[PDB]
Amino acid sequence: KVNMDLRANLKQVKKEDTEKEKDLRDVGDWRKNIEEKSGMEGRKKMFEAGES
Repeated sequence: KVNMDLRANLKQVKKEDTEKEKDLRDVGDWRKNIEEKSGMEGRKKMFEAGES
């Protein structure tokens, strides 16, 4: 099923951060990770009140 092999090959984790993420069809776990990480983690890192 090369067709798919190619599809998945490309069609995958696609995000540019900054409130712009694209979860492929796989999502499931891939997403769960990013899905969660992204956003929340973005705010944390964006915050981290405290230098060095």
